[PDB]
Amino acid sequence: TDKERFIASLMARMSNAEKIGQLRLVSVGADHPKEALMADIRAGKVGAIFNTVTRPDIRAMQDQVRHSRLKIPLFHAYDVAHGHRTIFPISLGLAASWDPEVVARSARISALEASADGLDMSFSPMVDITRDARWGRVSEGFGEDTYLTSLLSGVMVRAYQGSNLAAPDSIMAAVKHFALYGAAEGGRDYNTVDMSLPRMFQDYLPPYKAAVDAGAGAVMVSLNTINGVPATANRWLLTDLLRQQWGFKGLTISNHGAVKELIKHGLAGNERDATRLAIQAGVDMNMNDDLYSTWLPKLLAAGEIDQADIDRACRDVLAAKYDLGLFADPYRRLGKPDDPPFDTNAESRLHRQAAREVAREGLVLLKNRDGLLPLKKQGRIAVIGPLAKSQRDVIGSWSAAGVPRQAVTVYQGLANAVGERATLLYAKGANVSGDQAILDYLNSYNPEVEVDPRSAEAMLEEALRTARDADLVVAVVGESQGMAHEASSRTDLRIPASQRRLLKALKATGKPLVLVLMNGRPLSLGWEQENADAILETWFSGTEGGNAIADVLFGEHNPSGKLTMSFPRSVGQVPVYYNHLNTGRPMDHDNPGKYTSRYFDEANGPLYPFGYGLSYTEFSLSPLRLSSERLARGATLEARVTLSNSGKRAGATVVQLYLQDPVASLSRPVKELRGFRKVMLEPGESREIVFRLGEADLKFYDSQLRHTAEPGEFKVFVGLDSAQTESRSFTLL
Amino acid sequence: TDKERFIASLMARMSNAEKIGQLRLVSVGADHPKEALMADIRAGKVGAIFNTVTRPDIRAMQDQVRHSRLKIPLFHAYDVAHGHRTIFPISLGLAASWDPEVVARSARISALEASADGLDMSFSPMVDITRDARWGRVSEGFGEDTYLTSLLSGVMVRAYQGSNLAAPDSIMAAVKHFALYGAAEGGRDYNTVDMSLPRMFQDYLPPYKAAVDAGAGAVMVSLNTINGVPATANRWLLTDLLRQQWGFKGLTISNHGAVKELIKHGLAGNERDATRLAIQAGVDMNMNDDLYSTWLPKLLAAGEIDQADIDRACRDVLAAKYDLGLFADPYRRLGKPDDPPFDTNAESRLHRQAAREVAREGLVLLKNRDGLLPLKKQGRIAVIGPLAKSQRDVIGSWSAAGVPRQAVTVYQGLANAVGERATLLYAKGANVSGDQAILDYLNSYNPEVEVDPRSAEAMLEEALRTARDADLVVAVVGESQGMAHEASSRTDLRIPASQRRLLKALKATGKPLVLVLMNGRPLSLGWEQENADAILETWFSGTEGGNAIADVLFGEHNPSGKLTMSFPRSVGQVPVYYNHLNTGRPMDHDNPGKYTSRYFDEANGPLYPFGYGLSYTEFSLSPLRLSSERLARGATLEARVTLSNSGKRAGATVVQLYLQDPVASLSRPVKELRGFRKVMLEPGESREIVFRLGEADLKFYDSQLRHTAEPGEFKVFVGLDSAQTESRSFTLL
Ligand SMILES: OC[C@H]1O[C@@H](O[C@H]2[C@H](O)[C@@H](O)[C@H](O)O[C@@H]2CO)[C@H](O)[C@@H](O)[C@H]1O
Ligand SMILES: OC[C@H]1O[C@@H](O[C@H]2[C@H](O)[C@@H](O)[C@H](O)O[C@@H]2CO)[C@H](O)[C@@H](O)[C@H]1O
Ligand SMILES: [Mg+2]
Ligand SMILES: [Mg+2]
Repeated sequence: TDKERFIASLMARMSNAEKIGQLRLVSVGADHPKEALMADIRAGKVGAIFNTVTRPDIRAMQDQVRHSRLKIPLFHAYDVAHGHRTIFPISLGLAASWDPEVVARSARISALEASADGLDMSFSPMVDITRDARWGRVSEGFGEDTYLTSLLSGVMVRAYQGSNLAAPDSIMAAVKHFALYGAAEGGRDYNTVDMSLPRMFQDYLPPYKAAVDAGAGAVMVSLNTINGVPATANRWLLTDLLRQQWGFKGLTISNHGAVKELIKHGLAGNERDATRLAIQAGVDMNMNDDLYSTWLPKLLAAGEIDQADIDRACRDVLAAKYDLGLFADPYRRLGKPDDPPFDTNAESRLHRQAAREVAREGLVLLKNRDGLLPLKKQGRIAVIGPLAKSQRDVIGSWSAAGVPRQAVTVYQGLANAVGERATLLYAKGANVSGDQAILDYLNSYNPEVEVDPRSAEAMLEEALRTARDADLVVAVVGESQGMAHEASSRTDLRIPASQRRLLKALKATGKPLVLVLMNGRPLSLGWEQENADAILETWFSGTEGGNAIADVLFGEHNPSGKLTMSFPRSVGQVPVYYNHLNTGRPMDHDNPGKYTSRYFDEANGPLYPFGYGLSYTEFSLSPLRLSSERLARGATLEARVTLSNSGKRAGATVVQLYLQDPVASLSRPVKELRGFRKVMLEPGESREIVFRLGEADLKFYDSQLRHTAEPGEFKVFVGLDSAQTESRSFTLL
Repeated sequence: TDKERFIASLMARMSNAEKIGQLRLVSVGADHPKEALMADIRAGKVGAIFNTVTRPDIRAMQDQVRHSRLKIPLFHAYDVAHGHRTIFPISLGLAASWDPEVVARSARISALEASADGLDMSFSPMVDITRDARWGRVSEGFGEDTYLTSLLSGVMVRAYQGSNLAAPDSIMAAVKHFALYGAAEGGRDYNTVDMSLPRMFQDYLPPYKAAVDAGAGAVMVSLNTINGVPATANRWLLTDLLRQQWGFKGLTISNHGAVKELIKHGLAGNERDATRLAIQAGVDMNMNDDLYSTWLPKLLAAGEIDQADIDRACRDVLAAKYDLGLFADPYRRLGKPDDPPFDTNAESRLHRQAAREVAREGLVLLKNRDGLLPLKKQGRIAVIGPLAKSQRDVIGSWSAAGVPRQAVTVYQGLANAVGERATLLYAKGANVSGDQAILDYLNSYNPEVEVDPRSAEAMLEEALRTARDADLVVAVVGESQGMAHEASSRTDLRIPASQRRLLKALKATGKPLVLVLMNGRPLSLGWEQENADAILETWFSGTEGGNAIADVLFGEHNPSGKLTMSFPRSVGQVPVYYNHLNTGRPMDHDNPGKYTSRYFDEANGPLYPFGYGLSYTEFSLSPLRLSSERLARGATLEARVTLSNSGKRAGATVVQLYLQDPVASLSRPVKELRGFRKVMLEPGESREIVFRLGEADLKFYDSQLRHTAEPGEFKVFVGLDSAQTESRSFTLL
């Protein structure tokens, strides 16, 4: 190609110093002061920047390139996870939309806004499967299902990169965290991951492959061990699998200080040996620790690495810059030199309509006793709890360049909706935690949690006076965003105790109690499901969160969100997930005995299963019908069902298709998602839903990692959640 | 060999019906009524019996063999886990002795008593590694450490089997549960086990190999999947590994209904296919479901199995009976035909001296503020709690033929110890649980828990009056044995709530509070460690438990037990174990960062670490000294330390040696136990302790299961627990 000629001609000009400079990815910080970094760019010693995110600041770096010998342009990256300046819901909330077009819209707008500020790359999407609700990074993924997360992984990559990676409104996707990062033992961040190869191939690796097959330009390597070998030093993972088996042609990027962390993992006794392990494993670009620039020349001179190791790494960096259009115009995302200056954070540069529409789709109605919701815009509404007026929490963790002061709180959304037609009464009620050690943690590094200095009792008495003066209570409760972030693993999945004390006292007033939950992970909600009159899961809903939440609470939008991760009854049940194996002694409704796979001291199964979520209307499914009883190899089967809105309000629901392979050479899950359809219906409307199934839906990795579909029975389940289904069978020939 | 000749000549005479009959293992019960079973034994349709446990009942079954054509004798098995009639501590408490001779004595007496009743075989030892405290079967193992569990696995097998399996006081060991059963996901019994091969080989499989290499005659196959394949159908596990790699020449026995359970696992669609999978995998003997007798003839005639499958399985049964001496004399464990009858449960047939001496060694002193223990035999002692007068709970789960009415309760042990020197005041204080659903579960089959009909409040007021009338309170609290048994997985590791309400009320009296804990698993003891004045862990200490516990509490025995399983701070930390990996971002207890592998909402690390346990005396260790800084291949290294009793009472402690391999081609544990010495010292005595290390101590399984020692640094740690050590390094050349 012209591309491989261009790259080979450029690399034939480069010294090893220049090639190694391309591998260096750095941020402005205590480790890399701005002026020292600018001098290094002028010297050709920097390949890319992260965490510089405004047009003037990015232009100033790109300007320094003109002073180097070869003038190779930088690329600029950032953590655009669920929004750049207009923040969408957290990924776990986006997944609850069950709508690839909603997810695509969030990614497209994110890319538009990030590229509008001069960024070329996001460290996104995060596509790690999560089965352990304790892990603080569950908020960054799409939940527990391999099918859904694989589909959304490909959608996010395509939406970011567009039809052309050189387009000024495109960014390159660096899919993360390769691999298995969300299986951390104990749900402790960065911890050991240990799993069988069949589980790895069938359940955990497919989302990364979906990103590679969608054309992701980059892969960000994870921080964890995989079966004893840190990903950063894992040649099987980064070379044999990612390059040789999957055919990935793009850029591998280390995580932050990950090469140096090989010493703490016990793979290397010094930085020189760590550098050798990372580059030979297949890590191209070294984030922040500068080990590559410090040690690659010495390693090469000693014969401890090959010239081909440097050349591979450099070619991948240059090829990413080529695809981004940066050799054609290094300023293609930076406008013209005499464009007038502007306010990066101007209102007119936000996308509030997209954020509000997307955030409505993710909200999950978990409980609604006797039609309490939707509320009428009238009377006296008490708005109570530490998350009601929180701008910092509504934008979530990994909020990129989001500005808390631009965010709509739940309180403000309700004020906007009711204008002068209803009276809102506010009381904080409790601090986010009553445990001072937890507040100390959450205010470590940055003051992110406002602490009311009053006693817990004084806050409670104020909230009880407010509730007593109202017709009903909207309690806005749950986690602060720093409880569901990197390194914030939890041993308790309940609402914090200070807030549960508040909820118990509010319940005792007899006022109708509506819970508006914010949180970044599944929560244990047994008391709430028994006592609250209605419960709306809002995740962290973003810059327009409070307006989208008010839209649902007042019935402008009929809640349509459904869970993509199972909600355990308690932390002592972890893990719970819907695509588990039967065991020899299943406990389910049809197997209720003592000598089954169960706990004895708590009810069994999730409180809310995968695919659960209610509506202000009711839906009906006709009987499931398959197009035949037998499926030949090479053929497709259809599964048909009619969905009807049998209630009085328009709304959407999600029709889910699951497969079981009840007899196989491995024990296969009791159900596995293999299709879904989100459908919006007016009252009395029907839609015929046709699912297609072929052999590709039926295959699995056996003990020898053969990817096989075995002849025999398959069971096809359809329903509006993973627990409320019916089945029909066919036979594969 | 005489055995091979004898078996070949017998099998050459046998029909396939006779060979298949040898594979059938059954119990008298609903499924096999006694008289029908006796007719089947006469017809040569039965190979062995389990759960028939008295000499007259066993002799009656062996008498039926005379009616079969070849008169092949039965063998008789039972679950003699930690005692037959004289019950020793549960295994987790036996392990806490750190004394292979104490563990061997428990096994030898168990074998003496079981063989005295006519039994030939125990389904024991249980050698599954346990890192998940929720699992109800942790009580049956030896804790979390591979070295210690492997050592005790071999000790148990040799103690059962003696110098000759034909000796009338020997029984055959059927080591269980092969394999990985204790790694059940979620700690739910029977659940999925999924792990890497390096973890399997390094940490989980060595105890089963130790039993094989100690000459175990039988292996009981587990109920769980291993990486998707049920053990019962796992040809890799039962044939490639157990026979071809490890050289096992004995008998494999299915678990209870395990062949039929291949249908529920989704490996088979019918009983015929389940039978085929089990026999071809390598399961010789079919427990209770009778699938082998029903289907093997049809499978053979269809060519779906080979004659060699039946012949392998039959040869292994005959070989077990040969080694048990049953072809030389089928009545060798059943006395003479005219022996007088006797009372099986006579006091004169118990071994109370041995039970008391053994039970003393496993008790673990967890806390002792200001030398409250040992108690003087004087004053007024309140004995309070639901476990104080419990005979059924002190003998534990898997109590075999133990008779609760023969057991010494904690109350009775204290009464025996003090005679008239002190006054005991009793109050039950609380029921074992306040939750009627849990009490109904525990009493669902048999009355196992006495439910005091009084209200919780009346029991508490009685206990508070009792405490006020006393000088100090001994609170006997924890789990009932049915909480730590097969299928009894727990979501909460605390003392039950009814009992914690009692403890808090007792604390508020200001009386000194001694907790005597009974339990079959690690418990979460944060409140207790803060508030109790002293804490003694007694596990379930067996038929003489109450006397052994009083021995420690009054200082006749200086506590010397040490934990063999880490005690988590809460269930939300599971798993916690001492031989974990460092990660790239380890948390430092002395300078603890946010961006480390940790929880934010609880203190980190176990409450009590592996190897922890206090004494009534003080011990000192001199500096660790290694015999050299460099170790040549094939040479031995010595690690020396002097232990001194620097206190005022005689006592024992356990000096533990740990190794770390800080740079390796896999991430290795922060430490691994590689030796120990239990040492009893009078005051002022000193012992030079010499550990020997060579290459075998330094090897590990790499990613490709190469089992070698890599040259480089090793760190040697010695101390009296896993957390408080001193360290020196050497280099392997
Ligand atoms: O630890 C906070 C610190 O993390 C750095 O590295 C991030 C990386 O940017 C991101 O893509 C990945 O998902 O997580 C890494 C942390 O595990 C960030 O670059 C830096 O800005 C901080 O956010
Ligand atoms: O389920 C209670 C039932 O278990 C049967 O099988 C036991 C087996 O005897 C024992 O060795 C093993 O460790 O556990 C199995 C259950 O998982 C017993 O045979 C029967 O007596 C009951 O105890
Ligand atoms: Mg099948
Ligand atoms: Mg080493």
